[PDB]
Amino acid sequence: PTAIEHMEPPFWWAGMQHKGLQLMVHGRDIGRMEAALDYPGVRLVSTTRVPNANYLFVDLEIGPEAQPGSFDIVFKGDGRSERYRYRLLAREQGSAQRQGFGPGDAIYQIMPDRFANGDPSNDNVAGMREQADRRHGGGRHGGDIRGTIDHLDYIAGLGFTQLWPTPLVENDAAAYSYHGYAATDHYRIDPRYGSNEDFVRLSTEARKRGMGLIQDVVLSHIGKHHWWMKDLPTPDWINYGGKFVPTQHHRVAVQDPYAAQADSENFTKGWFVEGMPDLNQTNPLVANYLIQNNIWWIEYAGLSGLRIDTYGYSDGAFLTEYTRRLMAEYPRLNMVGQEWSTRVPVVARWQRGKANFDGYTSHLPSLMDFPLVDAMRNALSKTGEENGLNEVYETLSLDYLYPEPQNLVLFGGNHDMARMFSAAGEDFDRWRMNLVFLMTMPRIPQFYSGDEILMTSTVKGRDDASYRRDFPGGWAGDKANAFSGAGLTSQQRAAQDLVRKLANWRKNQPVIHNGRLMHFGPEENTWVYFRYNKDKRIMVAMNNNDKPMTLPTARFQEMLKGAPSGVDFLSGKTVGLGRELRLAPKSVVVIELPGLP
Amino acid sequence: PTAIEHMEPPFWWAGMQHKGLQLMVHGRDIGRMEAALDYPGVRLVSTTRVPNANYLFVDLEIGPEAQPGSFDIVFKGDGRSERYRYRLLAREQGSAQRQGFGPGDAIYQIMPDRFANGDPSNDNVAGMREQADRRHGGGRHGGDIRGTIDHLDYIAGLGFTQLWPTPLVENDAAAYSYHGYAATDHYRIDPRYGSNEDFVRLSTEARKRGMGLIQDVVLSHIGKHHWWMKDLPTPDWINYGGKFVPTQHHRVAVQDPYAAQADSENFTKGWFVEGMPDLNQTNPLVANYLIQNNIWWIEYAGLSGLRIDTYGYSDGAFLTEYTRRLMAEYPRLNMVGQEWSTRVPVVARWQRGKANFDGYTSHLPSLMDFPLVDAMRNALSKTGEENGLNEVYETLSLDYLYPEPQNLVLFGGNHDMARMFSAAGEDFDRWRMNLVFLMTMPRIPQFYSGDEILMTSTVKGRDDASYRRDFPGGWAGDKANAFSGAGLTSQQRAAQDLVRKLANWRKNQPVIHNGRLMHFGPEENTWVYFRYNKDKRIMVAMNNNDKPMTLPTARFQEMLKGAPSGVDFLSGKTVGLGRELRLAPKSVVVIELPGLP
Ligand SMILES: [Ca+2]
Ligand SMILES: [Ca+2]
Ligand SMILES: [Ca+2]
Ligand SMILES: [Ca+2]
Repeated sequence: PTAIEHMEPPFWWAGMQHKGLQLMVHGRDIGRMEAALDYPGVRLVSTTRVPNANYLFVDLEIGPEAQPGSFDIVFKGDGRSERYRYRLLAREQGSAQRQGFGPGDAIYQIMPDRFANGDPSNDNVAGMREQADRRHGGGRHGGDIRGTIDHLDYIAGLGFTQLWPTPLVENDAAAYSYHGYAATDHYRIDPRYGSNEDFVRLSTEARKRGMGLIQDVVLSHIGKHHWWMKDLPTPDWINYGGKFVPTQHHRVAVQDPYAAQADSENFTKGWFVEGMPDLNQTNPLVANYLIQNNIWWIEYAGLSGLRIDTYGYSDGAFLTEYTRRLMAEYPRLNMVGQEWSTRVPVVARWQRGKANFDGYTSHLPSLMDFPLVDAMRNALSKTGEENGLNEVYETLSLDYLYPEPQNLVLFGGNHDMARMFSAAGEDFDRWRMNLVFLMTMPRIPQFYSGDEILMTSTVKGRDDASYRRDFPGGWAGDKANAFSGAGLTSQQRAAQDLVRKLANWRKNQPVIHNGRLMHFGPEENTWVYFRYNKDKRIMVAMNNNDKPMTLPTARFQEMLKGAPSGVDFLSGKTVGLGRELRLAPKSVVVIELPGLP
Repeated sequence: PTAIEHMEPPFWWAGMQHKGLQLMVHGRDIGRMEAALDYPGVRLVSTTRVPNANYLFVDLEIGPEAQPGSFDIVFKGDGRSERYRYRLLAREQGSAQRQGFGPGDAIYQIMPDRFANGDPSNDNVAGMREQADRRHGGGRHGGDIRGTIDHLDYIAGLGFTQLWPTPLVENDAAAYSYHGYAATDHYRIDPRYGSNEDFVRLSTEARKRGMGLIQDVVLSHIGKHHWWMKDLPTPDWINYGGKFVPTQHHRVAVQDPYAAQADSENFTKGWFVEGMPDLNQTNPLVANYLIQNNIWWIEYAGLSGLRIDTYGYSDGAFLTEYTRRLMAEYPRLNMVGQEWSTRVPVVARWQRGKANFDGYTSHLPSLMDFPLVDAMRNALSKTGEENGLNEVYETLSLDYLYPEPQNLVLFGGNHDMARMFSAAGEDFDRWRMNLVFLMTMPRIPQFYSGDEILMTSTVKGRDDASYRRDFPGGWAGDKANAFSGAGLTSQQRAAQDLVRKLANWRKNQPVIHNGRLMHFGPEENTWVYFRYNKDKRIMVAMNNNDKPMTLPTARFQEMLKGAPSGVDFLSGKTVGLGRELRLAPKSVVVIELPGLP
């Protein structure tokens, strides 16, 4: 390592909400040196050095009077002298008040590596450990930022207003580096995807197309080949030193009156696998670093928000301060925490403004609605079940447990679970119900790339590789091409047509975004619900039986209010609502009606 | 009908908390008459008459100065005169402050008709519609109060301190009258069971044995052959006049932000079946009647509490006032509402002191813990599941949702679900885990009669008849006799021995009653939890695998705190707790340890 190998964060901005900034400087005996600076607006508060001489922490106070510009930080000591030019940048017009992703938005999820290979010459990069292999389910397939940029029109054309790629941060692992969740450098886009400047261009080109960028961020852990592991800043930088202490995933322990400390500590401090070292956020140096890094990425790349991986696995108090600091900087931003639980109360604990039994406060605006996805997936897979949708209905009834239930992210699927189409039992009619549900519910809708052309996977066992297959048309010489429509089967085309039809339609429905919901108890696996304000009503009625069903419309008259008939958006045909509602086998109708008197 | 066919309630008491009393008088043109009385302490507030001339409602105010004694109520009008002697009774010493059933208690549930036939001569009673048939699963088998009294020693000897029989109120139906849930006379014990005086004697003889009496009460509905149905007091006395409007059981509609009025009304006003007319508690006359009737039974029979059938199906506001009035009269009483939901939030809504989103208040101290029973039953039935107990653990973690979670009633089973032993897959070792769980959890334990000798039933479909088979030894000439132990198989005896061993032991464990609980996340379908105060610790460890398991005791050291070994209460053998815990295949240990420093 040189005298300054790492300066983190590499640059900052003038006029941030939180005036403070702790620089993590890394370099040969840099911690044996005094620091000084001469710049108007900036004051050097203090320096903190640790037993490891190769690190120095420098505390700056950047006042409101401080102007955009650069200055040298001079390090004296050890009979040596060092200069480092530190840059304070000017913020973009309306940076702090930026519009986060909301109920109006629709999210398209991609795995950058598995989406599109716009540049084959960055499939392998000299120095990087893992060699690219498209034939291996866990290998690097070659997808990159160039590829994603090339087809932003496909995404915007589908009707989506947000792009959430899985992490693009450097994952210099020997094995399974494609997934992005084992960071080895927090401030560098993996060169296999492109440069840092390429990531900014992704955000700006998407912005032109009328799309925001949502970064997948990991706070809880890193990769075993992170440059920290060969030169640990502090002995307590990662949890459980050198001996492998795996977590046993007891998530309720942080919100359980009967919880043992052993379970609680095991959950927040335990490693996922031997290759993912768990960060210690109770160390204030680690906490500050993570907060600053994520803010850095938002400001630098013009992100509309974040998805926070493995949310609850980070220190609860850290998460409190983390979500506070980030929402202090961007008060209208949105961040969606991944809390993998099909239980509503377990998820609800983490949302902004939730009154908890233990007095836990949070500023996390959004969470992944795993309960509602799981209930609907169960309802469609369960053949013999007489009234499977009851599970969806009852789960929705629990929304009072969330402080903001209509701000949660609902999804057709993701990279971590069975393909949407396969989860429906490879049934187009059921898949349609799932799609309509997703697009009409009082939630932020998220869609996984490939589900629009009915991609398949295994439904049981662990087979993460099968959920993450290459997007047809992403690679040069692809048989099937989902971008142009070449090589697709009639069913795949119709599925793509429908996703496009429905999502673009959803963009022009403020009644789906901000309006109210009235649902009815499912009866004989049939379900009827309404989106409504004074401007519009949307009746969604679905029949989850392979026999035709007729529902008396007298039951729904507090919503119908005399309306004689309504035009289905899907089929186009007018459906009779006067006396009885005739529903076709395994069918769904989206009926639009005038505003309620 | 005579000039006064019914005077309800038939008598009252001096010195009640609520001073008011509305008499429902029934008789030939009784409603065409003025009422008057001359008694010191009692004032006639007003009379209310309805379009049906055969009924009069008389409002009395019984002041604190009023003495025990009788007086004539004189009815003038129609050119007629009538006398009725009304009795005000003296209350028992400490009647209002009576001790309800609590965590210390243990409940034995019987179906009076299916328990013991102490008197064959009341199997049929002249006048009553349904003839007794012991051979028919839905027939009257002949069980009675005499039979229950005869074997109160068996029940107290088992270790139980409470007796909850299903309703004994007159059910004069043509079909399925044995179950008791279709009342035809609210103020009369069904003559097939005995007289009203016989029911009091049941309570007093049990009290001598150190047992309380818990009455199963139905508030929501009656039987189609209730004497009301042939002479309805008001047109709105029952819901939905003459046309059959069945309920579709959408219980969440009374606690759902997205609920339609149609679902909410359907739940509270819909009939169960064509033969069970739904009472309208929004009629103040019905509300008053039900409240007074249940209070009457408590005071009259010296009940330690109630189990409220089909709880949520009654009007929410009525239930508020109902639970208020009853708890005003008996502040230390306990009442356990049946809210059939495996979901914690749905059940929790009804408990006393629960802060609800809609501002719903309740005074119901207890509810049936269907979530925790269902989670544990799932955990034992699920063979292939790697870690099935996780469901029990996670459900327990949700107790913060209840205002008083440790006051809920947990049960091995009941008359409405598959036999406890059959639910365990006819596995004695699993049944044992279920039993220990029931007896050691921070709950009020309830046990279903027959489960102590491993009675069997079908596990799927509807077969209520199979859950309610005759108790062996209850009838003269029974092959098997569970009271004396004659004809029982080795397994049945050992099961009975264990229930007796454990329940009597539970009586002397205040640490199980009032103490704290610390559980640990189940790992590989093994589970470890602790009951603890400063006096005692109870380690319960169970292994739900047919292979032996070893658990490092270092994990549980915040509870163990150095303890080198402990004596299992079940086997008697000392189990090593120093380094590792050796658990036998499908085994459970109950280890008692000194108080925590
Ligand atoms: Ca590439
Ligand atoms: Ca962690
Ligand atoms: Ca009898
Ligand atoms: Ca009712």
